[PDB]
Amino acid sequence: SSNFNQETVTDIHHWTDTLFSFRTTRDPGFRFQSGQFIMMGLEVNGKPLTRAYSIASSLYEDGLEFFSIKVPNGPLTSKLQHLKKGDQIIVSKKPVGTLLYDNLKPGKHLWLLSTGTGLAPFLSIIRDLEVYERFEKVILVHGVRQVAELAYTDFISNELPQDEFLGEMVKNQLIYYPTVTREPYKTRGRLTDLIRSGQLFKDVGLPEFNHEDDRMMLCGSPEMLAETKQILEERGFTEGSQSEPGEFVIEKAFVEK
Ligand SMILES: Cc1cc2nc3c(=O)[nH]c(=O)nc-3n(C[C@H](O)[C@H](O)[C@H](O)COP(=O)(O)OP(=O)(O)OC[C@H]3O[C@@H](n4cnc5c(N)ncnc54)[C@H](O)[C@@H]3O)c2cc1C
Ligand SMILES: NC(=O)c1ccc[n+]([C@@H]2O[C@H](COP(=O)([O-])OP(=O)(O)OC[C@H]3O[C@@H](n4cnc5c(N)ncnc54)[C@H](OP(=O)(O)O)[C@@H]3O)[C@@H](O)[C@H]2O)c1
Repeated sequence: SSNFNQETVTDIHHWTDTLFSFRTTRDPGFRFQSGQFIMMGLEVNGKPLTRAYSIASSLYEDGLEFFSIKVPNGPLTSKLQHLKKGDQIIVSKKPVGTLLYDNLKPGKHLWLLSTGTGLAPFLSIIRDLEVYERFEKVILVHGVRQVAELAYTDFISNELPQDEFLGEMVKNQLIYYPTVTREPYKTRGRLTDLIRSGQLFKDVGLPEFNHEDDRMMLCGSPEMLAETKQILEERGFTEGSQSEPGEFVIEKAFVEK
């Protein structure tokens, strides 16, 4: 109103029939921290129709980016799927979220554990110089059902290591670990199963989580997150907050409404 900026769509790409990304302009007033979410959506019948969305773009990029589900009868995404370049969206002005470095004690390895659209905030974090200064390795796990749901997989593997500003840090420090559950692919499984078997650690070449070295951000389905939270706490890791830095922090990629 006043609670929103209007932005224009500058590009759009559909990954699958349930996943798409788009880029927009960015109001010069807008600021956020990598990992945060805002309310995004459309003016519908002169009223805002908005939903929580992670900001997928890099923190000082002159533009915004969203990585979105398409839910066929979802009030927002049943509309938002039909976006075209030039269309208007609205974006709220007060970012929030728990996916923040300072909610974590200092460490050596940051594991970004995601399913589905829960990759979104991590697309911002892995484009933040700050993360590479704070952590010697950043391990991005992205778990999906189908190989075509590995949104950004060519960008992450092939383009991002060539970035002028981030490329050498990414070549040296980012370990990208896509995994698929329901189609043939070189890496298969749920990240829960891959942690319990030890397979994750063997494949990325790092030791099993330890209290001194390893920190985690989790973003994905409620079920993944409840199960992975139990895994980490059984291993002695504690949830961080702003008042008390811990070893992991959690954000839902969506809620079952
Ligand atoms: C902190 C937070 C951040 C979020 N960030 C994102 C984001 O970056 N991208 C995004 O696409 N959504 C994200 N969501 C989900 C988003 O808020 C909306 O639910 C989504 O835009 C769909 O809106 P809708 O009105 O079409 O359907 P809704 O009525 O909101 O959702 C209906 C149902 O669709 C399913 N659902 C909704 N969102 C998702 C999803 N992302 N993945 C899988 N299933 C889903 C659930 O079954 C849900 O009950 C986030 C939610 C939270 C709480
Ligand atoms: N938390 C929930 O309530 C939840 C969870 C998943 C799906 N869904 C339903 O399915 C739709 C799509 O969900 P989605 O975007 O999460 O996509 P999805 O394609 O259902 O799942 C994404 C990836 O997460 C894995 N996964 C599922 N449960 C997990 C767990 N407990 N721990 C670790 N990984 C797990 C999946 O493995 P598998 O192939 O083995 O399932 C898959 O590889 C939702 O909109 C909703 O209707 C709900």
